[PDB]
Formats: sequence, C-alpha cells, structure tokens
Amino acid sequence: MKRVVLAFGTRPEATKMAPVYLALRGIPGLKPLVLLTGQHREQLRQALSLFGIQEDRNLDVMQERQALPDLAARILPQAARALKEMGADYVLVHGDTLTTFAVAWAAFLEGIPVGHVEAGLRSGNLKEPFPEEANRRLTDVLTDLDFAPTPLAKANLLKEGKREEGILVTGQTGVDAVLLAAKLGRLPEGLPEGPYVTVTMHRRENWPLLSDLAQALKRVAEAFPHLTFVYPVHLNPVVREAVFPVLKGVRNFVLLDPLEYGSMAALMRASLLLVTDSGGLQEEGAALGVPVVVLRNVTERPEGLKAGILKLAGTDPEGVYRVVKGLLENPEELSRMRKAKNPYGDGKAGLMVARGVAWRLGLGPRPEDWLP
Amino acid sequence: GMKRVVLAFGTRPEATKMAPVYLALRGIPGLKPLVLLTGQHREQLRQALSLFGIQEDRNLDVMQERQALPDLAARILPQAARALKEMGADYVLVHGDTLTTFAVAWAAFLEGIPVGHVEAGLRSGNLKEPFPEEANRRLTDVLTDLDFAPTPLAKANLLKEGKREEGILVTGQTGVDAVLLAAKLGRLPEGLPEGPYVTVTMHRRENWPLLSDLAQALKRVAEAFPHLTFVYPVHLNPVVREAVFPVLKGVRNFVLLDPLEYGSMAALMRASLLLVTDSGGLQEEGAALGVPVVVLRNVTERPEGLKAGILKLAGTDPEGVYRVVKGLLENPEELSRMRKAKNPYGDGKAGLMVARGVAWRLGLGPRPEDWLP
Repeated sequence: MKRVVLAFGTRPEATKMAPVYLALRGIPGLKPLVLLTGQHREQLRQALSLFGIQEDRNLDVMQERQALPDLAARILPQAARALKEMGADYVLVHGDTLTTFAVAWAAFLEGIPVGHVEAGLRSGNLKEPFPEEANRRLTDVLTDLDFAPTPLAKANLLKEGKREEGILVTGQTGVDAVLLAAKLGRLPEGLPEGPYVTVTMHRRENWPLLSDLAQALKRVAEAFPHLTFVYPVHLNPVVREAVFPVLKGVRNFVLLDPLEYGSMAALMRASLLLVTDSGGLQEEGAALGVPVVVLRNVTERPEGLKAGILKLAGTDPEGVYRVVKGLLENPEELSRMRKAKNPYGDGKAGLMVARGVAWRLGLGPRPEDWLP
Repeated sequence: GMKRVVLAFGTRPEATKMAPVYLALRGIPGLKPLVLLTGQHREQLRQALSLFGIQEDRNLDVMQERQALPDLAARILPQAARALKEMGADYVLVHGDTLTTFAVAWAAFLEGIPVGHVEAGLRSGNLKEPFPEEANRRLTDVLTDLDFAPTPLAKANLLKEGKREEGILVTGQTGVDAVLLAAKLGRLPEGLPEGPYVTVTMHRRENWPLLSDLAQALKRVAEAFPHLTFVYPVHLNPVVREAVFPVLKGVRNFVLLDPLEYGSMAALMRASLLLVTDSGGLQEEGAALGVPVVVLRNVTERPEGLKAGILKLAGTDPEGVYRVVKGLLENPEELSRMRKAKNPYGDGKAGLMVARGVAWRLGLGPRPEDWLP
C-alpha cells in the first residue's frame, strides 16, 4: 500500500484538499493520510469533520505570530521526521504559505516526491505578495507534479523551467469542495421559510459606504416582503455598529454571526441570489450555480464577468438598490445566470489530482488536462 | 560608505572567489563590504582570507559534527537572519550551491534584504544529480535580485528559469581575478636560483605509472636548457616521489619543492616563462596569469582552453613531450601568442563588475557592461 500524505495547516487549505483526500481513498493501492501543520488543531479538525476526515498526525507549532525565519526553522526538522515516520511515498501540499514550502523542502530533502495543488499562480513580483510569491515559486522548484488550476498557470510554470510532463491542468478543487460542502452543510437554525437571498459585505474596503449599503438593503427588502434576506455579520465593532442600527428592525432581514464553511455553502445553495463584496464567495457561487451580485465596479478575473456567474451593482447606494431589485424582479435572467458554464472547473479536480498521484506511483494512467 | 554589503560564505574555495568582489566593493564610494562566515572552520577560513588582507566581521554558530540536511538548514536560518539584520545589510552576496548558501539567501529575503548570487547559472538539469546542489542553486536563484553569470550559457539557463534580463549580468569568472590577486600578494619560494623559470607540476592519478618516463623526458628538457631553472613542487604522495625523485634529484637546474600555498604558487607561475602540467585546475590558473601552458595529456578535459590557444597538448609519450616542450621553449613567437590569447574564462575584472552591479542596484552608479567571450 502506497501512502500519500496531504500536509496543510489552514481551514481554507483543508477544504480545498478534502476532495483530493476523498478521491485518493477511492484508489486501490493508495492510502491518503493527513498531516496538520498549522495552529488551531480544533478548528482544523472541525473543518475536516464536515467531510468525515480526521488527521493522522500534527506538527507542534506556536499559537501566535512568530518571526518567519523562526517559523520555517521550527517546521523543517519536524516535517522531515513526520514524513519519514508516516512512511510517505508521496506528499501533497497546497497554496503559498511559508509552512507549505518548508514542508515541501523537508520532503525533497528526504527524497519524497512532492505534488503541489493549485500551482502556477504568479504575480511576477517577489515583493508582492510577500512572502507568498516567493513561497510558491520556491515550492515549484522542488515539485514532482504541479497541479495547475488553469491553462495560464501551466504557461507560468513552463516559463520557470517546469517540464510539460510534470504539469497537469486540473481546474479548481475548490469547486469540488463547495459542491460537496453544500450537500453536507446544514442551514443556520431558526431561519424563516424561503426563498432566500444571502448577503455578505465582508470586504473592509467599504468601511464608510457600509452604512449606505445597509440602507439600500433595507429598501430592497421592503420591495420584496415575500423574500427572506439572511446576512451573517462579522460581529465587528465598526461593521455591526454600521449595519445593525439599520437592519435590526427589518422583519424581512435575518442577521446572523459568521457561518462555518459547510453552513455558508448550504445557505448559498438554498438561496435565489447572493449579494456580496468578497471575491472568494463569488467563485463559490459560480460552482453552486447561484447568481451573484458584486458590490464593486471593476477589478478581478473577468472570467465570471464574462457573462453569467456574476454582475456588478457598483458602489452607488441608489445604483445598488436598483441593480439588485432589477434582478429580483427579473428572475428568468437569474435563470440565465444559474445555467452559466463554470469557468473554474467541472467539480472533478480532486479526482484528477488523485489520479495524477496514482500515475506517479505506477498505479494508473496519466489523466488528461481539464479543458474549460 | 553608507550602504553595507555583506558577503556570506563558509569555505576556502568560496572565500577565494569572493575576495576579488570584497576588494572591488571597498573601492566604491558609498559602499562598505562586510564578511559573514557561515562555515565550520573559523580559524581555517580566517587564515585563507589573510592572503587577500581581509578579516571577517561576524561568524555564524555551526556544529562541527555531520548533520542531517533539514536540521542544518534549521540551524542556519534564524541566526543568519538575525546576523544580517544586526549587521545592517543593505545587500547580500552569496556564492555556490550549498544548503547553507540557500539558507542564508532565504534568511536575507525574509528580512527584506536584496540578494546577489555570484557565479550563478550552472545547471545539471537533474534535481537528483547533484543532490541537493541543483535544487539549492535553483531555489537560491528564485530569490536573487541580481545574478552574476560566469558565461552566456549560464545566463541562458537563468532565463530558462524565468529570470529577467535586467536581473542578469554576465561577468566572467571571479576566479581569474583571484589568481591575479594571489600572485600579486604572494611570495615566491625562498632561495631559488636566478631565473628565468619554468614551473612544473605532475599529479594526475592516472599518469602515476608514467611519472618516471615523463620525469626522464623533463630531465632531457632541463639538460637542453641549462640557463632555465625548472621548479617542481612535488606532491607528497610516496607513489609520486618514488617515481620522480630518483630521476630529477641531482639534476642541476631542477628544483624540487614541497607543495606550495595558493599565493606562493601563483607568484611562481607569474614569474615563469611556461607552465608544464597535467592538471586542469593549474592549467586554468596559468591562463589567468597569461602564462603559456603545456599539458602532459593526449586530450583536454575542456575544449575552451585549447580552442582559445592558451595551452598546447604535449601528449604522454616521452619522446613527444621532449619534442613539444623543447620546440615551444625555442619558439618565442608561439609563447607570446599564448600569453596574448584572450582568456576564455574571464578578463580578470569580474570582481569589479560584480561590485559595480551591486552599486547599480543600490543606486550608486550605472549598470556595468557584460563581459564578452
């Protein structure tokens, strides 16, 4: 039995790796194992529990901020020992954290092949993001197999000296993850009957406009009394103090505290539309086929704005009210959005990663690139 | 100067190639070079830097015992970051492909200090061979602000890894500068007869069994040139001495010495009309000094030298060696052409180019022009 160790330390990483773990379990001759490398073991176990996954080993790390050189030095030796003791035949890492490179380097120094999930993304500037851009580039120098989420990612890797045979375009495992989480998660309790409209103004950008936006949300809720608007506020002093004094009295509105990945996925899934200012929650909406209205007017990947998935409602208070209201009064246009083709993946990226690993371990054939 | 440039290295070979850079930096207004030793033999490296008149400014704390790679890197990283920050480094220069070199470069990067990589770009194209050196150099170059490539080929390798043109400078080898410096600072062996001299060196293990025959050929050469003194620092290996001593001891114009130090040997070669050797390393040293070299081999371990006309092959047949060496010593024009041949490794000023490259990055001067082969 070949052992494949997935090493990660944050909840976002855990959710993106869960589909990979699940697909590996379905391959004969392979056994997936999880090595936690972060802080907050309870939070990670909770995140993994949504998918019925428990870790196999945990590294010993400090619970607060540590100087980067000290963090790397603390992870390296531990990681090398953990990977050898776990009997790893292959190691999968994800993302661009310092911890991720340290684990990849430990594996390489121990002669264990490394696969990098969601690899190839580049800014072209080592000073931004710091030290993430360097972390991912360093990690890719050592990778046996790069799992690029897009054709562009593959192009980047090819310009850095990576061989085509060592690159597999898989699409985003995040797509697989949210689709599954939507089914596994449970809606917030106590919520009224639907239809629902999920609202989440997370971005710390619109600090001032936050109030005006809330005023617009109140008026749209009045324009749609037969619709329930669920809004999980970040219980932040600056945020709460700006939205609650405006929405608290709206019987049509439901204010909740931050939700967990599974619950938020289920809520979005059970919603007719998503109103947000977060790029992350916009991509999840795309995978779920849920229409999204971004409270912006530019920036980001026009991939989704390439018609379908999302639409911009600008920052203008009155403009937003009209954009959203116009949509909720146009459901059949919202139907055109839900049927939009997902440009981020087919929900089988996790399976492709697992098959790629099986191929490297001589257990199966090389899968073919995912095509948008 | 106001800006501080830390050169971090931990082995004698690295110190030798970095010395020319250190001295060139000391000559640039607004810059002050500093040395951070990163190896296991402080006193040993300390003495090596002595020849060049360089002292270290700080040393990392490294175990003497062998250690697993992950543990070594972990041991180096934190203290390196702290040392570079406490030394107030505005720029860091590293050399080589060791694990420590990458650990230092990563420490500098994490502290936000630009890093320059000397003699960068050489690749094997295989992460398994050499291990972990190929990985070490590729990792180091991901983080480098300026790569100083010894050759156009090295530059081509760097571009192939995503490095941008503006971030690469072809400098030639600082090793050339080092020999010239060592020759100038060194002193010839004591009590030598009045010159001219011919330096002789034979120690290629494969030539071992031919040493007696080759020594006899050299004895014939010495007898044919009574006015020249042949100086031969003989290696300590008893096998070598049993072969050469009985033949060359007692030869009037042959001087047999014990192995010389880097500087003393460079000085001897510089004072010689010709170098006779079977060593690739010494052949390259002769070329740095513009000293004609005759190689006692049937083929060269590098085509560059032969192509450049800096060396002549004499083969290993005794009669042939005599004919070639005697012929060359009686052909002043051929010897002259060899001394005037363009060195295919560097122009002896690679250190100055590296120094100017750093000054340019720090906004203290224009970008130097690339060395041309």
